[PDB]
Amino acid sequence: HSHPALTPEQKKELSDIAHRIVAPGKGILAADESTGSIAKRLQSIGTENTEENRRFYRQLLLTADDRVNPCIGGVILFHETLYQKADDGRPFPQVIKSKGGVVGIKVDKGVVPLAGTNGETTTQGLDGLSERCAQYKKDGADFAKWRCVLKIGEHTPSALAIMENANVLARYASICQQNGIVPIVEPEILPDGDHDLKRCQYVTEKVLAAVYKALSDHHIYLEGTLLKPNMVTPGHACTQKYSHEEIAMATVTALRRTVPPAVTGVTFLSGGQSEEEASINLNAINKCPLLKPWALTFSYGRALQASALKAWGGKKENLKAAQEEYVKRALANSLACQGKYTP
Amino acid sequence: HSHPALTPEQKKELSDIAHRIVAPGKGILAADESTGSIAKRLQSIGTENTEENRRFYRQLLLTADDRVNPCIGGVILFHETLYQKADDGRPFPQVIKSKGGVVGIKVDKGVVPLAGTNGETTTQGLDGLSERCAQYKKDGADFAKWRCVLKIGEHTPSALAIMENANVLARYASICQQNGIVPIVEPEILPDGDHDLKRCQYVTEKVLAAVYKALSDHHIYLEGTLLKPNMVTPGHACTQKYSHEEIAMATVTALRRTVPPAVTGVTFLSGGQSEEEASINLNAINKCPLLKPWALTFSYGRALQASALKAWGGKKENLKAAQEEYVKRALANSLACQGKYTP
Amino acid sequence: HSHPALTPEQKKELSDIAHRIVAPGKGILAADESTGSIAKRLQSIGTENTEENRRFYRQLLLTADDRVNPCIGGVILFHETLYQKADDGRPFPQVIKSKGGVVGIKVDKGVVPLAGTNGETTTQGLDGLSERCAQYKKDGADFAKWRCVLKIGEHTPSALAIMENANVLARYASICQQNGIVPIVEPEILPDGDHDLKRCQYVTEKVLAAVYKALSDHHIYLEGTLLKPNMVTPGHACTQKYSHEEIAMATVTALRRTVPPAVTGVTFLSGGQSEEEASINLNAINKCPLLKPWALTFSYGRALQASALKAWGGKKENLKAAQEEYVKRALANSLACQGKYTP
Amino acid sequence: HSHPALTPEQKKELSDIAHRIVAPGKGILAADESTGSIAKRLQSIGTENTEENRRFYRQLLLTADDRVNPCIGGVILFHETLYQKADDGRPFPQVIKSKGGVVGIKVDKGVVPLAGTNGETTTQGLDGLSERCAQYKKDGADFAKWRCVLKIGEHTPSALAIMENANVLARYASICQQNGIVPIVEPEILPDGDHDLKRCQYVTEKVLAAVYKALSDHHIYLEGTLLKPNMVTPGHACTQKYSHEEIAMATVTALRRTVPPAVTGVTFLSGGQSEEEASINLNAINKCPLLKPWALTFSYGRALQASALKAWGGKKENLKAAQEEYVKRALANSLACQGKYTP
Repeated sequence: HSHPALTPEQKKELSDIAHRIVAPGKGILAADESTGSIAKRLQSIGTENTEENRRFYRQLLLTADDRVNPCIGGVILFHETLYQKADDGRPFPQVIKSKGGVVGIKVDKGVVPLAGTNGETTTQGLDGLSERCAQYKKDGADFAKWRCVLKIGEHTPSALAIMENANVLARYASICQQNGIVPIVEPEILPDGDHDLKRCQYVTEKVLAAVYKALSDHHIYLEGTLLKPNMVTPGHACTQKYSHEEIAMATVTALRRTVPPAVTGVTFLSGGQSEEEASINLNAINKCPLLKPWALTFSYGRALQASALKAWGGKKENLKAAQEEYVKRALANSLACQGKYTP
Repeated sequence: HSHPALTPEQKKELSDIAHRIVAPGKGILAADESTGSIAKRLQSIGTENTEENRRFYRQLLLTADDRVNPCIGGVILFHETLYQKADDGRPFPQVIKSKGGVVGIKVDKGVVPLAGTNGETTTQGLDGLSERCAQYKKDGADFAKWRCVLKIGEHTPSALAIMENANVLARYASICQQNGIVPIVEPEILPDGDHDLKRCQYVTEKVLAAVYKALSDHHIYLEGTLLKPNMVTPGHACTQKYSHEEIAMATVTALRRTVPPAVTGVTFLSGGQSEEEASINLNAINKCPLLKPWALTFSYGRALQASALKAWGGKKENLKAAQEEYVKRALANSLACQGKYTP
Repeated sequence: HSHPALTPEQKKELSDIAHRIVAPGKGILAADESTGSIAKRLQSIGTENTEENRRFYRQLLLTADDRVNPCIGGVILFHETLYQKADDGRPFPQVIKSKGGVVGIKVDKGVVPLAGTNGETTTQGLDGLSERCAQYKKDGADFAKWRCVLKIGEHTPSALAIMENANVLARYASICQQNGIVPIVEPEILPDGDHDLKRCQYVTEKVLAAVYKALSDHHIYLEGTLLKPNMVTPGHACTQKYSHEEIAMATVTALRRTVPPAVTGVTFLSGGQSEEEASINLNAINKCPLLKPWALTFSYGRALQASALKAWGGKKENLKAAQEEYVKRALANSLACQGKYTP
Repeated sequence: HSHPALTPEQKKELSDIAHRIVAPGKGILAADESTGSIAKRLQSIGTENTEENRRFYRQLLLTADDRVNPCIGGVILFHETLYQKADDGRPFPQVIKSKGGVVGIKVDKGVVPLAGTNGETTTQGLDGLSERCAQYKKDGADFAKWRCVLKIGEHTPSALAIMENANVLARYASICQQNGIVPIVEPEILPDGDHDLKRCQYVTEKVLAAVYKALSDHHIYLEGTLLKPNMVTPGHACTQKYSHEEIAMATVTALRRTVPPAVTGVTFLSGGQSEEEASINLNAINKCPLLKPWALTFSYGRALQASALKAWGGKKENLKAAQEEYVKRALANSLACQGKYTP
């Protein structure tokens, strides 16, 4: 019958955390990058990838002034970032809490290939995820991120890939909710190929419907979850051009057809679009005439940090400059989150 | 890939019809009853079941005065009622349109047992449903009704029953949308047994999640559909008592966890509760603090017609009395639909 | 829990019927053809399609001499053929039983389009199928036929098409088994297009796995069922040529990977191949080195009747000639069924 | 479309390994007990659980004389056992190969609870399973074991538990097949509770059908897989008694209704029955009149080692006695595998 996956107290705590993450005007700073993922980001500047370099970069992102506080509602950290400290000895999770944000952790262990598929992948990281999530909860991490990657090809995403990603996302969400951590469901769809806005919307609708069916099957408390979907955008190789209004219409329509309103909020990912483009698209999404029952916030890695890194240059002389770039980009993204971004 | 099940014109027409059915302050009069279904209602008075008696009763329901126009946004008719005429010779569908309502038709052919299940049933009626729906469209019917019946037992509803009912509802919706008729999805759950509010909410969430996953799988245009679910209520044999606020909380919570906002509106069925109880529950649902992205209207068979039938008594002398009874009940249900019903 | 869909007596009767249909050396004569389906067959000669012409053709097929008896274990009849009589006043079902065969009936009501799919179709015929199957059981029909049509395209068959066809086949099987009639599951895959043997095998494996999962979900007694799949063959437009040994290998491999051994037998359909080609393919399948746990028989409409119809010419003078043609073709197909066909 | 999960060489190697494991007269010795799992076994004697004690016990199991060679076709080792050596310095995998057996490894990382279920669990171990399976392949392990635990309760196994266990088994099988390792699919159903033989058969059929549907969905090469299901037996608390012939009938019937013949063989697990009971049940299963298309062998942990461990007593003086006990038990189980076990 009905065996409560979560007690009312656990549901209340998860709802409180999720609503704090996507509180009005607040979004998510996705600062979770592995050693190799941030290696490409640091190599574009010319600065070598070291433990101290990573720590200083994340301190620069996290030690922003008071103007970032009402704009960043949560920060996703990598495993090693959760246990680093700021210059004053203050731990990074405590630095995030002191700014009013919610500490997050990337709990997925990357993608692995799916046999019999056209290069399609499923995400791993469920092994010992209960113990890991409990430890992260004791270490200040109140929500988790699990990046499930799907792409659009002539025969992709397949039924197997969508089902696998939805099932693994639901299992991750169940484990996180059992451990008191809000799971951010990310059925990210790669904007790779010549597929247009219509096919991206169709694929996003199918993927999100399967994801939420899997979440229902796993007894996931949707009020204690957040969604991190790809913006419904044409592929990078698509010749046809779409305005930000059309992209917003497609994204909001795809969300309204699949996502139940119980979801606390939808925190979009940039997904390979520029900082200004991501902010404008988020603003258009929040300005969409269609009624949007969720908090449509941002969870941006590149769209909040590309200019910050470029201004930083890897040297301490531009600490304040990179901080200012990141801060004003967070201001713009918060304005887009409230629908009041006018570039 | 993405093969459009409906052209943008068909989607626009379905959305227009669905929004007209559940326009603010308007609900649905479920006047659909087979010969045997209305036989029990007519036998409760002592009036014999004839073609003329059925015609006069449905004329009484349909030819109400002007105050019932802004309260009834749609009327579900039986097959024979769609082809009957009022006393002035004006056909019943045209009677409905002349009052601003939307003509509906019961297209399901009843429930049939599912083998290997504990008395569970699936609904038939898909044979020639395309031709039937096209004919109904030419005859004025703009939306269709398909009653899928589920119950709650110690091992019920099973995976087979939920899956089969969701699949048949999705097929019915696909056929209706292809024929230009708005499908009202009714995954009705019987309030039979001693199950409490919590288990009814759990079963409703599971059934609705499966139903909307099936609708997604069948490429159903959810903006051109309406939902007719059971109010989340304890079973008739349940000893524990629940307030109307608790029932509204459970119902709205179950809807928000499974129903996507793209659904034009949710038209509740009475499901064996009294007229006053149904109206109070609808009012409490529309007064629920949780944000409700859909038009929460009524689709009441007995909750709109029981008092009218008793007042009528089967004789022509109480025509005006039964008209006034039905009209005031529809006014109350419309007030509940807007959340302004104060008995 | 486990609610028996069938009593042990029902299971015993279904197993007895199914084993009688596919008894060693015996196959199925698929004489089931609607008025329009047989219209093209009769128009290839120039003979007008009348009730008497259809009756005489089916009598010619059914009134064969004693040499057809050990080769035809079952005959599928159309609805009107089940209620026609031979020249001597003997009803056609009784004519079939007098020859040791098992009377079958086409219970599906044709295919209907699936919305949102690339020309994919699902089969209807479930409305009142319980009453129809009971009546057929009283009229001598001991097994039923349900043709589900799938094709192979660049994006076809889709998940929706495979799932819906499997579900409708499982519902048909449940109804037939409840009514004491052995359901012949036919997830026929069209050999249309340029797809090769490998892709036909892949699609057949996927379709059959989904079909048998649906049969399990519907509590279908597989020992009281038969399978009527397409031979795994390259498409009609495929340029690459495959030997009969390769086709047999692919077909037997696809059956062994999906079909559980509980299935009484697999009765292949010709599916657009010539009579000699179908017989040679069946012989090669029964000569396949891989162990085959089921009775691999034939269920041929065109491959058993093409030459008989051509020799008949629509006139009574060639009655004996067409009878001999059909009889020798049945002998060849029985030899292929036992693996002893040497043309 | 059809993307080959495995090349024909990979399929040939997997089929060769699987057929070597379940070659006629040969079964599987399951020595895949973790430190805590074998702790209870060693505490039944009073011998402390040490690295040396575990090594000597597994050497005693593995270094048996020549007469045990044609009875054990494969040995499943724990992770630490795969890297231990015999007394003569010969590694345990090489000891297994020298006896004609196939080295196996337990790759699952135990069961974890499923939220919202009645104490139901899912199995973890997919993280880095590709690299682990590749390393095991380089270390001599040619097949892998993944124990998925299911139980029978008043509402258990649920749809979520069956679906998730089948999906994780399919993912494990895909990874193992990609790494050249034959996956032994074990959807073990606990014989706990008062459920009878009929309900165990029903649950086993449902679980196996879901498992093989998941294997089909994940493009698993079933010829390169083996099945390790529970013998269909009544629960431990069941009052009704069933004969060995009845248990064999139920088990073979459940296997024939769900397991496709492409599976190389079915290696039963003891599942809490005595050694003699397991051998008699295996003999009755292989003596079942129903045609069995697979090699019905044994994969016994307790049924092959319980009396051998008891005779060992934890001291070196009973090395020969315990080896003789294990050898004669393996001879009995091989005789049961060929159906020639007469106690």
